[PDB]
Amino acid sequence: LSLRPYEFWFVTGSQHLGEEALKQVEEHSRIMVNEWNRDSVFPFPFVFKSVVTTPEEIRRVCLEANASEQCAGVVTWMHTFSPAKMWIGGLLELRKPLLHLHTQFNRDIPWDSIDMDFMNLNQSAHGDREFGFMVTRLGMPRKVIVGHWQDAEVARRVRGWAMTAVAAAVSRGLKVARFGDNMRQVAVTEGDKVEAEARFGWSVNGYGVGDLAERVRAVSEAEIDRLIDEYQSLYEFAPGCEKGGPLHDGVREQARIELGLRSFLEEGGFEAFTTTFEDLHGMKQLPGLAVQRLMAEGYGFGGEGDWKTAALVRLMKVMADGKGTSFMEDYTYHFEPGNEMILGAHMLEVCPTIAATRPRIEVHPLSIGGKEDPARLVFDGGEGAAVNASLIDLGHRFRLIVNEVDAVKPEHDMPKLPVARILWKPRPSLRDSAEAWILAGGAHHTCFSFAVTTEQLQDFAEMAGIECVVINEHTSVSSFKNELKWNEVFWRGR
Amino acid sequence: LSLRPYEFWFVTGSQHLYGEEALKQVEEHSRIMVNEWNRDSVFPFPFVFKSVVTTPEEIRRVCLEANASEQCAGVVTWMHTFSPAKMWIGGLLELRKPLLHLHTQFNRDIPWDSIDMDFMNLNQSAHGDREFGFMVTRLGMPRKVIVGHWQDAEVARRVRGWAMTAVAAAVSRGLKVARFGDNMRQVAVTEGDKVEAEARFGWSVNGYGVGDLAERVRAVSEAEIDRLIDEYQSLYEFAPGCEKGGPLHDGVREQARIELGLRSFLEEGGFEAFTTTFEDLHGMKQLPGLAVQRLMAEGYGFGGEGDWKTAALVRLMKVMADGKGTSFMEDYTYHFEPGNEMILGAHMLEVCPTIAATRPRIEVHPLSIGGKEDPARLVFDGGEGAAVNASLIDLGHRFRLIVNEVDAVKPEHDMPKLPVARILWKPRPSLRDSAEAWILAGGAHHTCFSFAVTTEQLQDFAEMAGIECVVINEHTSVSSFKNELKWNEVFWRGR
Amino acid sequence: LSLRPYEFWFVTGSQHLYGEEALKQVEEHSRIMVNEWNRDSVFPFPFVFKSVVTTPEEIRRVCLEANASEQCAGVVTWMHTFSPAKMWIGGLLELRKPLLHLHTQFNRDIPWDSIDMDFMNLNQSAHGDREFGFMVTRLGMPRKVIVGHWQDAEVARRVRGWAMTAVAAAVSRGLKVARFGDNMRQVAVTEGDKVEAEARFGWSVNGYGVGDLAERVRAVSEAEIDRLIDEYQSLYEFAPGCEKGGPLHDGVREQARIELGLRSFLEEGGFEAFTTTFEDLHGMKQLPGLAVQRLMAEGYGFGGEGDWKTAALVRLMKVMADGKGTSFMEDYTYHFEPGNEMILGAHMLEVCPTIAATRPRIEVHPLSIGGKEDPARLVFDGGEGAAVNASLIDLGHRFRLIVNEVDAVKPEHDMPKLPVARILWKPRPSLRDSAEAWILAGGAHHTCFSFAVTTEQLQDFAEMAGIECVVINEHTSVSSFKNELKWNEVFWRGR
Ligand SMILES: [Mn+2]
Ligand SMILES: [Mn+2]
Ligand SMILES: [Mn+2]
Ligand SMILES: [Mn+2]
Repeated sequence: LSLRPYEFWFVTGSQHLGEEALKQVEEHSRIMVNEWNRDSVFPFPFVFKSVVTTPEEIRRVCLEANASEQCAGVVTWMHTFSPAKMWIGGLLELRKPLLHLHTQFNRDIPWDSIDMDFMNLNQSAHGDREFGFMVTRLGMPRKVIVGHWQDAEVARRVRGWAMTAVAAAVSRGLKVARFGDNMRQVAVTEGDKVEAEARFGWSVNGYGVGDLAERVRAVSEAEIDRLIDEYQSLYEFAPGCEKGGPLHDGVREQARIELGLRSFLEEGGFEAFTTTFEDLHGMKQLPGLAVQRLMAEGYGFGGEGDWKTAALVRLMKVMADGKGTSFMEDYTYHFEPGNEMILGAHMLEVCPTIAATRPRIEVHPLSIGGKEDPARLVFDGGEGAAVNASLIDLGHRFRLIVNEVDAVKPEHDMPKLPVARILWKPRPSLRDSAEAWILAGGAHHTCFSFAVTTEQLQDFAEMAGIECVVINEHTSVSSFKNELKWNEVFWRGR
Repeated sequence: LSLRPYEFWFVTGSQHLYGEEALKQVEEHSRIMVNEWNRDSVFPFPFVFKSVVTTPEEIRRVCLEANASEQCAGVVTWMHTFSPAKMWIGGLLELRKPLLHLHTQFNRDIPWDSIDMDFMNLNQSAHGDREFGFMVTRLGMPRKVIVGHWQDAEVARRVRGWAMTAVAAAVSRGLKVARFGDNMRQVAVTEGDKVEAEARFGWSVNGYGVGDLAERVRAVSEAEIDRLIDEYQSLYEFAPGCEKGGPLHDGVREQARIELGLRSFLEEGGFEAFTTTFEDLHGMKQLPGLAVQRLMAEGYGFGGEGDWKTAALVRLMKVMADGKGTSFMEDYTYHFEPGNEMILGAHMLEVCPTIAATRPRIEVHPLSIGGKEDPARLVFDGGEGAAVNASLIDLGHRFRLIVNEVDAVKPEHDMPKLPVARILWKPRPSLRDSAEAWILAGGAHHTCFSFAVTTEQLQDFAEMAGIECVVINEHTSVSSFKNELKWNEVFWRGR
Repeated sequence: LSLRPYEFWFVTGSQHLYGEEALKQVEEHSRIMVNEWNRDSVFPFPFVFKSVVTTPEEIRRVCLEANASEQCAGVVTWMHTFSPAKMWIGGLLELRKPLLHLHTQFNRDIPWDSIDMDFMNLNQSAHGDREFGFMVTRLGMPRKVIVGHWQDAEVARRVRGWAMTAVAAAVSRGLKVARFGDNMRQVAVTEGDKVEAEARFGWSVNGYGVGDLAERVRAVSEAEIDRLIDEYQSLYEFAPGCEKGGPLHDGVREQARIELGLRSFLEEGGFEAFTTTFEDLHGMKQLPGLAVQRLMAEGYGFGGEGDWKTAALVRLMKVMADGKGTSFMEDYTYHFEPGNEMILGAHMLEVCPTIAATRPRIEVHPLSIGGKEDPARLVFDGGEGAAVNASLIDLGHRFRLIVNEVDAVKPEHDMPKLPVARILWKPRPSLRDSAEAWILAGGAHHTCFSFAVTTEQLQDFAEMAGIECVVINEHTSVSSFKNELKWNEVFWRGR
């Protein structure tokens, strides 16, 4: 699932206090931007925009940055002193993520060269502080990275942020197609699409399942054959799911459902969607392998109408570069002292991008939805550092909840388990993470990711103006409880 | 649509200072009072007297009982004597039922002749009801306060007004709403938080696939269509081509189908309101039209394009109105004729016949919207008189109830080309100002219009549900209204 | 001082999506769990299985029953399966009983061989509980959350600790406090708002003149004194002068007289806590002393000088402590010996013998304070080990519970000229920092000292009551703590 050619504008501040210094500032910036496009750490193209010098110049490049659908964020560096009142109109206008790069062109103080002319020119030490003030003063969410522009860690911090900014750009235009209403009587998948569209840009809208049913009925048995070809190209088949076997019908249906979905979603420029098993009129099966393959392509998905998680999965997939990110649900607990684990799955819908094992197409009965035995990819999830993120609506506001977890390889086979699954050990413990999660009103539905950092989901939440609360090795429940209370008083009316 | 046999618990507060005999005389007064009110037997909901409360345990048990009692629509509290109000804290903190504080007195007049420390000791409501007043205000509880002698008629009118609001509230707490399809796509004001709504009003709002209604209408007996088309004929004129064997009696048949499949679903689930969306009618011959208007008539809430907020409100307001003169309504177009400025309200089809001046007429007309077969609908002219046009919207953090007082006017000219039931109103204070105030209140295009709900009832409901009620009437000026929106915003946030 | 036969309601949530037999599996899992938890007299409060709740009406019924039940001290909810939480909103909104969300699972371990969707459909708590977790948070209602397998020992300890908090909470709800006299004049911290206290904690705090007490103390017969003296002899050492036919014994007997009058008065009114004031002892021979220590040992709350908050807090903490290691206490003087900094805790007379390490000794000594006759009191050395020192103060707009974690220490040195029961502790983290943190928090000089009540139980009680709980322990930094106070203040305002 293709991105738009997303670029970050490097904006360098000065004022007027000569043209010769202004051109030294300019080449410094261009050099920095040119060597960033050639450092393999920096994930999207940086564009030198201007040395900005005047209010009208600051405001123009900020207006330009809003209108530029390809501008994902703006990186500001005050090379010289840049009297920050000049910046007010621009910053008031800026609505693209902001990195304040607090840097210096030169790394070391030239101890014998150090003169008033050098100092007059390389002023960021204070020029970035005066800008710091102005951005803090207007209450604006921004990223602040301090270091020499060549620094390896600066590089790593800047790209982590850049992935987040790209996730936010996709967020601004993000169209979510829901095929059915929320699973009846369910609270946490409910919330305010208007707030969500105001807060995150998400477009979330209902299509009757009729409208998907209609477009699955319109797929050629020919085009199903092309896709089965490419299923044989990718996936193991369970005895009876390969060509001719008694269950391959089921696989064909999911290939049908898959291609009807891709058609609907590609037509409407949707990057995420939800289904609801409670409403499967005109569908042979609850979508499963179809969804699993669409998530792998880079599509957000949420079960039982869960547009928040659907959107969250697309965004985190954008943050992760497509890798090791799935829709996820906490299905059961392994409480063994010393080996406490959560088994994470869904009815069918786990993205193969988290798979440790080569995915296998299987067909098994699924009571839930009263439809035909769904085909689905079955795998063991990978191992290592991951985040389990839920975005809930508290009514007045959204709260992003991120749990740091360690996914573990199953030691034991689960041969009667018909769904792809992942085992994780939540930090700081099952007992404590689950408790902090529940107190935070974390959903059952999460986006799980091996490739999104805590810092990225925090930066995303900063960009969107929502609370993000993190459960990890350092979380204690008493301290967490208090952080919820204090965040609440900060975040109400914001 | 039957109400539960809702009742109203009279609770009379006293202490022990005065004795057991005073407490019997207090019980007697209270029973005479409840008994007179019930004899005047026209009012649909009885007052059930609940023995005199004198202890925190007594106060607390009745308030727990009242909470459990599905019949209990509200509690009417009266301090006959000083009933020291700290006693009431346990009860008041338990009470989740609409409270009326009836600030009354058994005798009307100071019996100047005989008035002695015995009478002053027994007829203490003057201070008793104030002591209780402080306590209810201190706990930040919403209550109605009706002051006057219990036999006063304005007391009767205010209490009955409130009781109808209390019963509407009670319907609200259990209110189940079926949604056939999602909101009309890209629409804002019909969108909202169903969890906030359930928490705040008790409405259960859950979506059923349109297929779930289509399956139910496919099952509707070609025969039972026939038995209903018989009821149609009995009630409603048929437009030429729509009656008996005419080339559009199918349209009417297909609405009787939908009417019976809708009612099957809604009766099965105990649903007292529903929503349809023209954007999702897979398995339907027509957008429910005649079907929906009939269902509104017998008391169902309805909202179009998945508008559950208005569906619930149409339901609540229909219950407040005693089933009468209450409809789902949309502002469709304006008459801007200076001195004759009016709003024409309709919907594509779904206008309740309970607001009809002219006997409704089954007609079938094309409807582009939805790309389905020519829907049958009842067409009629709305009544006239004082009415309320009420929107309930989701500001994101809380709900706002917006009531515009309007005057529905008998139409001067015919709208013979207009295939939908319709109504004209002049909104107070003016079209210019109401519509401006309405827009600044962010009022929906979807409303419940009612000839029978008072402003005071919708305020009373808002107070009961702890939501802002903004009212646009003859006294509204936009400068003030704006300020009141700003000051209300600061009071209502996180409540 | 007997408790109601309090019980905890285990409520299991499911629905219908897996069938009526999957519901029987759930019901049988929960019955096992409840039976297993009741099995031994492990605990004075049983768990009661409440049939699985699967509908809004079921969930509302059990929460309404829970509230109405005087025996039900708390509800323990567990989502065995997905139990869509909109169903729970109506229920949760009614529940004014301590909620513990037990996030558990019937099986400890994933049965790796057999785990199939029959199993993943039934043991879904991993998500069931989170969906419920969201609803409870969303309603912002206070709850304990305990994760862990139901047979896990840590789970049992926590559930037992919370259970004791909830019973204390239940006692708080009907807690009746008698004040014999008003606040000590000009004292601030013992002052507060009895109305806010009733609303937030459930305490009925009311003033008797001491005449009421003296009167009842006078009506005590010389024979009831004689029988209680005989009980004193069996329990306590009499100091030389204090035994029958000693010159001081009359002082003891007058304490015996006060103990009997007080007990009569307190039992008559169902009072479980009381206050005296040395400033108002008209009709009394002595400041109540031995009598008060005795009444505290029986489980009564006491606060001196009209301190009803502490009195109530002492009753609550005694219930939490299961009547053990819990007294009214005051900070009397400081040992500032560097390396050996400790607080000497006492009161004029009123220290509960339940914190006694040594056999309490009836002593008669002069007491200037109140200008009455040489009161008899139990004198003893407080126990040693981990303890909490709790002040509940009124900040004006809300209560604040302050808990200092201390280490009671055996006195190295005799204090043979100190006529009062006393205890030493080392306040955590240091005398320097605890006293500073305590002063910044406005901690009272009057505390409930307890060997048995844990920081988490009081924190749990605070959660329950919706008041700030501030804890000073080994982890406390005075800089961090002043910020926690500012931030707490902002949250707790208007709540
Ligand atoms: Mn799910
Ligand atoms: Mn909301
Ligand atoms: Mn409409
Ligand atoms: Mn004292």
